[PDB]
Amino acid sequence: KKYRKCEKAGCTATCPVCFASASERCAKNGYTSRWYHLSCGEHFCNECFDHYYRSHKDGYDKYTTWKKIWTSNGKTEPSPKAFMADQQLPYWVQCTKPECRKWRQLTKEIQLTPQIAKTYRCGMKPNTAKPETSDHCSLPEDLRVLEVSNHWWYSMLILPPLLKDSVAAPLLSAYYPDCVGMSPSCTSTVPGMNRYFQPFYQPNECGKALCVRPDVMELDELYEFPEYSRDPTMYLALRNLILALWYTNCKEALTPQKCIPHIIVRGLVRIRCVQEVERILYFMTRKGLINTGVLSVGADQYLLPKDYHNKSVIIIGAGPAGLAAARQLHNFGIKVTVLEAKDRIGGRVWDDKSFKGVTVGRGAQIVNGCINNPVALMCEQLGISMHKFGERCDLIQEGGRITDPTIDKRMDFHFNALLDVVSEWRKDKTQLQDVPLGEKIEEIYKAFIKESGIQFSELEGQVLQFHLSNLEYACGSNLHQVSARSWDHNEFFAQFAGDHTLLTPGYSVIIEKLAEGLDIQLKSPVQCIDYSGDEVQVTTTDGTGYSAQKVLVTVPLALLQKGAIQFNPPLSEKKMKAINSLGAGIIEKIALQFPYRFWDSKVQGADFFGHVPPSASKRGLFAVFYDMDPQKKHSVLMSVIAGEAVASVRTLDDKQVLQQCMATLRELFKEQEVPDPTKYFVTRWSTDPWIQMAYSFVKTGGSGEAYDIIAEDIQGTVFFAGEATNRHFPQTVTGAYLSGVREASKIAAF
Ligand SMILES: Cc1cc2nc3c(=O)[nH]c(=O)nc-3n(C[C@H](O)[C@H](O)[C@H](O)COP(=O)(O)OP(=O)(O)OC[C@H]3O[C@@H](n4cnc5c(N)ncnc54)[C@H](O)[C@@H]3O)c2cc1C
Ligand SMILES: [K+]
Ligand SMILES: [Zn+2]
Ligand SMILES: [Zn+2]
Ligand SMILES: [Zn+2]
Repeated sequence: KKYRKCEKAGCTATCPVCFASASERCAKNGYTSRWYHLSCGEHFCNECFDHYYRSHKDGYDKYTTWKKIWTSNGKTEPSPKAFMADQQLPYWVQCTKPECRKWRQLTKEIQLTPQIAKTYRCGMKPNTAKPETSDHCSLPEDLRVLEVSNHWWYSMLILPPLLKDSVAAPLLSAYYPDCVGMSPSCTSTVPGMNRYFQPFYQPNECGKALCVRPDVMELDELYEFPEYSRDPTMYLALRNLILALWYTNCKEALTPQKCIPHIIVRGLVRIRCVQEVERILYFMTRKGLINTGVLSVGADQYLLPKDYHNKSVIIIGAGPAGLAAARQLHNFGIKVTVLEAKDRIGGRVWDDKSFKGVTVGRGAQIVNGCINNPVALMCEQLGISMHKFGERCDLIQEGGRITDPTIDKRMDFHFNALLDVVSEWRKDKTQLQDVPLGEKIEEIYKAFIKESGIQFSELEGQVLQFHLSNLEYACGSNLHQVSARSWDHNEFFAQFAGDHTLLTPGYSVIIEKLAEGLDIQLKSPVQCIDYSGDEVQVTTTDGTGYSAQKVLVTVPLALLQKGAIQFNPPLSEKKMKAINSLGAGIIEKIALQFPYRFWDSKVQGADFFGHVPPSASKRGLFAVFYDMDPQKKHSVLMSVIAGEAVASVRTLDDKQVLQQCMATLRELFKEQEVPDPTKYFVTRWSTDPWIQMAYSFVKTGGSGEAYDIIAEDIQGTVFFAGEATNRHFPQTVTGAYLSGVREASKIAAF
């Protein structure tokens, strides 16, 4: 007949009141025949089914329009409840006066906007003006506000919230808005964003590194937010909003105050959204998914809430991983000091700046696959432009002849065919049955020649050696030390999509910015790490002590292998096994300046040219030459020494290497004259005491798991980062960077 209590058992509202006033005969406080429940604080009367029935007035027309729009654009059931929550419920804003921040209800006729939300204060009516007395900020908040903070409140919310006008929507066209936390009432009848930022997978998309499914929660997120196990849509909307905001301005720290005006949804529920967005924000900051890169955070205010646990970290080694970890922890507000052995930062990033017109890396200078790459993000932050490698790369023979591209492509096809047979071969072989990749390739080759009856020319044979020498460059070893089973172990995980680029200005630009304003001690080689006390005791070569609650080790694989730091307690037999299972690959580089760009008429502006080895024994000797000025004005070539070639250049001094390179170029350019170079460097990484390598690879008998094992923290106090520590992205500045962010994440939690 008529009731004064809600329809739902155990509902906490003693006196339901109708939030709509659609009906001529709306039961304001009194008895409807049925009180429909939206949430604990939100109810409407059976008369305000002015909307539902065909016979009833300025309801049915509005409702039916919404209903058609709802049905086609989204996949949620249309109902009067859904209508009320999408179309009718009042909005709630917080006061923007910083000292106040109180939640207030708006009168039904108001549509919330980011303009309103940025500027609202306790008092003001349908017009923006600050009131006069600032006394409205003293009034207590409507009692329903406090309830929304309890977890039982979300239990009693009959429909999940759907966000309006999410900055994330342009990026999410392929999805049903409601599947992704946004309102099917899409009125939006993205440019400017960096082409390299593609945060979201398009539906049913295969592995592309660092993409998030916008419609599914990852297990990491579930552990932290167990309440979204059944219905993740509220969580997903907020994370997606966060990602979209961060990538639309990655130059500034993303804060809750920045996020809130972009959260538009009617009802008391907006209060749970604004509370959750802050919790999600801190989670994603700690994980390094947001508020990261070369982001400098100012004096007083840091990226995570003040904790008072007095936690401190010593970080060993100031390369990319050390610096990534150091920067993150610092930004968090954790005390960090960095001990570095060398008289400079950067480790395997080292950029020569003395060549007029260019920066040439002694170490890293390329970015393989920019899409979602943090290196791309940091470039955007620093406003620097990378150069994308063109496809053209002619293979010049000794004598001057240019190898027809059809040979090139064919021998590459054959080389790959060989590698495919290896991946079939390995299918069932255990670790203990592994075989050098070099051995296996030859075997398969020798068989392939024997079965087919194919005869290759001398030149084809030589080009096949060129392609083999690239694999060796990639590994940093002659293939005879590389595992057939797990050489490309990491290619099972999603890899970095998009452009391969020359980081023209240098990785040093990113490195120096990461370091800026941190406590870095140079000329401080660590000799001993003692973690048996309440504090970690870190002792330097010349005897200086440093102490901290936690320590992070980022020293190169070559140096864990040699055990140059003494750990007490020792590292576990398991860990040593892992460490010794990986190889410390090596390449060297040479740079040459010339008085003019002698190669221009022959090379015609391509980023690089290749050098066909005259035999198997000369395989990695200046295999490739690089034009270090994509603007084609300055005169600097760069070349690499890989594989067996490294070993042969070991008895030669810098001048003798230079003479060998010159002789090599003059063969490649026989038909013409090549000038003497005027400035050069030859790189000696393998003998650089505190580095002794270029990048890790997996040796015969080894497993991609060794990276995971090296990364495992010890008693939650000794942590490991570094290139040889990142199973997904093994060799790169990128993987190094990400490993340092990974360990900071671990540390910041406890
Ligand atoms: C010639 C060359 C070319 C390369 N090409 C590329 C490329 O094009 N693109 C790419 O992404 N990567 C490239 N790499 C690999 C990349 O440089 C590294 O993988 C990356 O720098 C990872 O380094 P890291 O973070 O482990 O720290 P690192 O750079 O390896 O070094 C960490 C620091 O540890 C310090 N240290 C060691 N022992 C101690 C100790 N006991 N106490 C204190 N400090 C210590 C070292 O001095 C060093 O400063 C190249 C490397 C080389 C050498
Ligand atoms: K009516
Ligand atoms: Zn009513
Ligand atoms: Zn109720
Ligand atoms: Zn106020």
